[PDB]
Amino acid sequence: EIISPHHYVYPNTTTLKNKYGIKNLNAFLEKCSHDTAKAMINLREESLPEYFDTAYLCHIHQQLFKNTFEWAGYLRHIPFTFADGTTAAMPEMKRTGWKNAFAIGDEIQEGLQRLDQTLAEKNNLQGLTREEFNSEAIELFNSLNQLHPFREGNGRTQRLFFENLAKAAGHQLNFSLITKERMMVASVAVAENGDLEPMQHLFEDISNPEKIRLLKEFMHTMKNTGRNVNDRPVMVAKEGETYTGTYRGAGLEGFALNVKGAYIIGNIDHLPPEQLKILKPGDKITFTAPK
Ligand SMILES: [Cl-]
Ligand code: NI
Ligand code: NI
Repeated sequence: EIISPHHYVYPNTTTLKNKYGIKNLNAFLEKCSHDTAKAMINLREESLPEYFDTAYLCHIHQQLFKNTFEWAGYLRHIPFTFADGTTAAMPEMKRTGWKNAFAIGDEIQEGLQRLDQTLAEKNNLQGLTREEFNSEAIELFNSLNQLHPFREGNGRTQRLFFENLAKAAGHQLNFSLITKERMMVASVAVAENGDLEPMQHLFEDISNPEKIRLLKEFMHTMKNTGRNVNDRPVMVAKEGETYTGTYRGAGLEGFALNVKGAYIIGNIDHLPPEQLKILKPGDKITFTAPK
């Protein structure tokens, strides 16, 4: 048809039409990644907006991808005509039938106008406790996660939207301290089970100052190591729960385990003083976080 999802990509490829003219997928992805890293640096320095609505969501997307996509500010249900003449739109997404689905067509607008509406009626979640803010914020995050408003680049723009929302609301949400892996698990959990717990967990680690400092310290130890932890899920141990794995060492404020490819961080004071002594890197340890 005249308006098609296939018009987003270069013919006989899967690599999105972009301002660099790069048809090769890996060449494009590197350039997109390099340029959008630069845009983040500047977006973080701009003043927080007076209103948190979809217009602001779009501004973040527009500013991140202004040098990459001609449709930088654009929601995916709106027909977009490129400089090349072809018109693109993707109201479907399409998963396999057995997977959970994203929004289709007019639902995008409905769902986005709904977010706009609740952030207006609740004054950007502004006069709230952490518990209240988080509880309301998770609902909106998940709602926006299933709307999948842009053809691409949802993750970054969504994380910045919510980090800035938190800050304006008198609270914190350091998504910087969350790997691409953890987000995915937490997202998939909501989409399939309706299980909020991994996201509740995620938001808690990222907002509770006592858990921020623990993660901050651990993420520092990854700097200049030559590694990438972004494939690996990192967490602070849930209260009450019991983890068992191999000891990756201690710091001033906290320590780290390895549990089936995942890094669980704990407060150093929650260790029995006497274990802390004779614990060399590699030791198998079981650890139950306290109340
Ligand atoms: Cl993204
Ligand atoms: Ni066509
Ligand atoms: Ni450059």
